Amino acid sequence: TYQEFTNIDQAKAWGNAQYKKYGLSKSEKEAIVSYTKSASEINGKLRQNKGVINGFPSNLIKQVELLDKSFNKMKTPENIMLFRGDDPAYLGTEFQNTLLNSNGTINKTAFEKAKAKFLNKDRLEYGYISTSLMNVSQFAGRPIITKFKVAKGSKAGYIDPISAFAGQLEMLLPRHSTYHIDDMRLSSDGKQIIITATMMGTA
Ligand SMILES: NC(=O)c1ccc[n+]([C@@H]2O[C@H](COP(=O)([O-])OP(=O)(O)OC[C@H]3O[C@@H](n4cnc5c(N)ncnc54)[C@H](O)[C@@H]3O)[C@@H](O)[C@H]2O)c1
Repeated sequence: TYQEFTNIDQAKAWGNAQYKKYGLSKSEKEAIVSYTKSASEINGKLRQNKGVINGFPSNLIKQVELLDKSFNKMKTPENIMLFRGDDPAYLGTEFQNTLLNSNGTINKTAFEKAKAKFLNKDRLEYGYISTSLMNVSQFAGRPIITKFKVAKGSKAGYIDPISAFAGQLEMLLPRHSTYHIDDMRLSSDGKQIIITATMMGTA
């Protein structure tokens, strides 16, 4: 049983309460604000180097370490369900130009390929994992929607309060996290792939 927020106002209230207790340092807050502004770049370099930051510029090394350290203070007090929208490349290079048909309709053969490749398997993510307390409108229209089941006590931080962007109810998860894809199905209208996954641990 994992808590699933169905109302933005309640999600925010719960999130705000958690944020108030983190006691993040000035440096950590600064690194988090920056991460919401450059997430794709940061996560990209992390995946590109498989988590090895030695070669990153000094400031980035500093920011990654600050982000990682921040999680010493951020844990979810309960089992919670988190959401995320992903573009085709999330499934791999081979899906970039094949997952979708000409009208936003998921190509069934591609779906089967993706299923064979990920269904009931473990997946390791090198970058940080940006998620939301709800399937927020901004990312809810992506072709791949994932529902993460995160266990009580796991590293997870509601950073929405200091994020540079609004309406994302962001719950950030640590880099080098591994999760297990439990379910993969086409949505009612055949426009999305809904993924249900169980979050594990980090490095
Ligand atoms: N995606 C969400 O639902 C979500 C939720 C809350 C906050 N945000 C935020 O929005 C921006 C984050 O964007 P992102 O989340 O889209 O960045 P990302 O680092 O997670 O993903 C960047 C792009 O690469 C793709 N991708 C993800 N993992 C991949 C992998 N393992 N291999 C290849 N491609 C991969 C994604 O689908 C996406 O199109 C930041 O401002 C952040 O705060 C996003």
